[PDB]
Amino acid sequence: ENFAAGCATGYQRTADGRCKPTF
Repeated sequence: ENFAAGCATGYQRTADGRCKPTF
């Protein structure tokens, strides 16, 4: 992990840092 954060306000970084909508 480089940047320990996430993606869009409706998204998140997965185990691979992929921006997936959370639900």
